Formats: sequence, C-alpha cells, structure tokens
Amino acid sequence: KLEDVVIDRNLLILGKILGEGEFGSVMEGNLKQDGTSLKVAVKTMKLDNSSQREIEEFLSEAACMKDFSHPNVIRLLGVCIEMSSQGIPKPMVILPFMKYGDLHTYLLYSRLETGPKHIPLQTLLKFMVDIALGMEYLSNRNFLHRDLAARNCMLRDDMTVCVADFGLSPVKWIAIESLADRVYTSKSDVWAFGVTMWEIATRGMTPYPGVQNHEMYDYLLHGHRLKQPEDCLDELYEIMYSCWRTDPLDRPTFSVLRLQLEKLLESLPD
Ligand SMILES: COc1cc2ncnc(Nc3cnc(OCCC4CC4)nc3)c2cc1OCC1CCNCC1
Repeated sequence: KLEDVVIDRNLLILGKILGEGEFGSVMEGNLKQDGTSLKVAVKTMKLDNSSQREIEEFLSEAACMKDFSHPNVIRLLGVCIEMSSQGIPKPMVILPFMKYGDLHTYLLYSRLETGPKHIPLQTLLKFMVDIALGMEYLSNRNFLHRDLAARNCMLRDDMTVCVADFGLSPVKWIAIESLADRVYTSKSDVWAFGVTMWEIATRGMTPYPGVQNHEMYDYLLHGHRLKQPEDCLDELYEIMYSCWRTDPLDRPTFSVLRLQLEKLLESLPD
C-alpha cells in the first residue's frame, strides 16, 4: 500500500470559499504538516458506492497524481477522507494555494485597468508552451486530463502555468467523437488543448460566440470550427486548427504541438 496520500484530517482547518461547482467546492485552508503551517487549496467532492470499490479506485488514482513531479503539472499534496452528514464519502483533495489564481480570470483581468495590463504576444505563447509541456508529460505516462480548459490552468508564484482540476470516470471543450460515442482518448485532450489555445489567443472569450450549448453537436457535425481571432497570426491558427480534425487519428501528438509553439516563440523578436 501507498498511504502517503492520506493526510490526518485534524491537521486541516477549512476557510473561505473560492468557488462553488455542481460536483463540489474549492476553498482556502491551512495545513499543519513540524510546529509551522501552510496555506492550501481544498477541493471537496461527494462520491457514491458506500463500499471500498469506488473509494479504493479513487485512492489509487490519487496516489498516481501525488507521485507526479513536473513544474507545469499541479502538485497534489494529499487527500483527507471524512464521511458526510448523510453517510456518503467526502474526499478532500489538497493542493498548494495559488495566489495569482486561474489563467482564465487573469486573461480577462489583463483587459481591465486593475491587476495585469496588456499581455504581449510572447507572454501568451509562453502560457501555451507551459500547458503543452505539462500535457506532454501527462500523455508520456498515459494519463488523461479529461477537463482541460483555461479555468483549470493555474498561475504559479514565478508566473509559469500548470495544468490542474483533472476530471474523473462543459460541451464547448468536448471533442466531436466524445459527444457521440462518449469515448475519451489522448486526442480528445488534444481537442480541449486547441480550444484552450483559442481562449488564450482571444484573451478570455467564451468558445463559439452566438452558438448555444444544446446546438453544439450538430454545429460541429456540419464541419464548423472556432473562427480565427482578430490579429491572430496564420501559423498560430493552423496549430489550434489541427487539434479539431474530424478523424482523431489526424490530430497531432502533444510532443509535435509543444515543438511547434516553442519554434514559433523563438521566431518572434521576443
Ligand atoms: C486564488 O484563487 C484560487 C487559487 C487556487 N489555488 C489552487 N488551486 C485552485 N484550484 C484547484 C482546484 N482543484 C484542483 O484539482 C483538483 C483535482 C482532483 C482530482 C479532482 N486544482 C486546482 C485555486 C483556485 C482559485 O480560485 C478559484 C476560482 C476563482 C475565480 N472564480 C472561480 C473560482
């Protein structure tokens, strides 16, 4: 067994809510860890199946993420498990607290006079370079993100982006084949990465302006894809475009994308 993943619940003090989703919530917290303390980010969830089957499979997956070590992939400190007021297991995943917050909010704030100012092209490409390196590290270990989007990418204290908030087993990030067959592969993550690239290049735009969520599958079925942004370089749009090919076998690997973006940033007068 690898029970380095389970943290004593009495070492954790829960604070103010960062956000409330359908699954769970994200909150500020303090971890005793040594007489000292540490500011952390806590993600609560609510499982099903009272028996070991569901919780052990979740624990195994938690042990996997903890044993990861890369600057562009969020580090998982541990997991506390408490039973809820209804008898349901409530796992609480503990990560380091990210003061600069998510990448999606930072991009929209770069368009406001408070906080960050205009993000130059080179800084936008570095963000993409960072996501691509973290994603490449994940696929070279056969781990599927399942929920890659700009709101799930965090800015570290040195201002390098890491991938976070992985999904387990939003329409506008889901690959065409995954909407019809519900089959999720590495190319479905490549699809989501292309959408994330478009979020960065548009500086926070919601994908497919004008198209409603319920009409997305049919829209993609007709060969429609995200339109090229204003002032977006042609070479850059062709990179994100290659992520959305109808046949997933036509999509490029994460090593090819990372190589493409790094070669483009190095071609600019940075
Ligand atoms: C200063 O604000 C944050 C700091 C964070 N510092 C670290 N982590 C975070 N979130 C996070 C959660 N869960 C996971 O992974 C779970 C993986 C497990 C397998 C399921 N990774 C990251 C933060 C979110 C923050 O703001 C949340 C936003 C603010 C903007 N309006 C919407 C809510």
